[PDB]
Amino acid sequence: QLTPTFYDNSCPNVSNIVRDTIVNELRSDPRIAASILRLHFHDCFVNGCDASILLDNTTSFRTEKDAFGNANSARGFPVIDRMKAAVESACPRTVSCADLLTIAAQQSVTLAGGPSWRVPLGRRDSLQAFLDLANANLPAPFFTLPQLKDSFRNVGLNRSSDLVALSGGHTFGKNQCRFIMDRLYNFSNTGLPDPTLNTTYLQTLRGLCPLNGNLSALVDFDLRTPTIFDNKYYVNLEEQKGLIQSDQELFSSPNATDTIPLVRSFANSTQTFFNAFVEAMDRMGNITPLTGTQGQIRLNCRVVN
Ligand code: HEM
Ligand SMILES: COc1cc(/C=C/C(=O)O)ccc1O
Ligand SMILES: COc1cc(/C=C/C(=O)O)ccc1O
Ligand SMILES: [C-]#N
Ligand SMILES: [Ca+2]
Ligand SMILES: [Ca+2]
Repeated sequence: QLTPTFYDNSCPNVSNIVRDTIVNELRSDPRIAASILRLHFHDCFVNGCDASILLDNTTSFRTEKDAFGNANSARGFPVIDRMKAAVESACPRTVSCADLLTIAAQQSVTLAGGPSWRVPLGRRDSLQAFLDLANANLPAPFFTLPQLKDSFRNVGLNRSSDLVALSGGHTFGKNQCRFIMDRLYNFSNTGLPDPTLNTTYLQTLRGLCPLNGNLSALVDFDLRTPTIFDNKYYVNLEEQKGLIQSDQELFSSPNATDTIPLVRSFANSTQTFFNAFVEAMDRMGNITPLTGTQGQIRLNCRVVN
């Protein structure tokens, strides 16, 4: 029963405080809008959007931050702390960490040039973190299209539009050499690069990510507009210039009969992509929320009250 008006009486400036925090951080860290969107996705795919990802380690449960999809990868946690502190100062004990992160993701998208919309609100915060579930549920860059579809369905997103539109988050941000080395030098034990990678881009990427090189070096997900939220991600796919395997599979998989037309539709029209992104974002944001009196409004996003 979420609603976009949930804080219109109790904390009417929450989205403004969130926005100003991100505007400021972007001057020194141009990557932070992308990092924050990713945090929200990794929240919603593990027991729902319940801020379980923000919890640090305790002696009775491990943090999701040591999951394969989060360790030495997920980032931005201090920025979420700063905006939470600012909102707590303005509207004490009102806005859940789960909702804060949902607003932060939306405002990140708008600030980077994407659509503007009011997210549904009224989620509450978990009482535990789920490390094993994060290892089970977050999809990996080496997944096939059937594995990606199974990963989305497992959490409740059955639609191929959900998968294709939400993969558009890779219109900005960075990726480590580590996750493309197989594609550049030895794909699926063939001793060859992935044939679905454009051979001119292949040269470029080998230059950035040499064999025996720094596996933690960073590369841009979108070679056209690395920091702008736009539909250029889909244009790249159509040219075999998706960066990671899971990107290019949306256009090139044997199982892509349903996803190819969505990829083209989104490359062809900014409005069609933005409308679908908003619709899929709100469906992801509605995965198994705690509401009403279930869970908490956490005061410090890293610890249960
Ligand atoms: C469909 C399956 C997906 C997989 C396999 C995947 C995989 C990845 C991987 C491997 C990275 C780079 C991590 C690093 O190098 O440490 C990345 C980054 C990122 N992903 Fe995804 N992702 C997927 C879906 C999504 C979705 C649904 C969104 C959001 C709507 C998202 C938003 C992003 C962003 C914005 C970044 C850049 C983060 C920054 O630069 O800090 N991804 N993803
Ligand atoms: C209390 O802090 C803030 C309040 C606002 C209000 C904005 C508006 O009413 O448009 C904006 C930024 C802030 O940091
Ligand atoms: C770093 O990004 C990710 C890595 C994995 C999995 C890695 C593995 O199984 O080794 C899954 C999701 C991610 O977002
Ligand atoms: C994306 N993780
Ligand atoms: Ca969660
Ligand atoms: Ca872009």
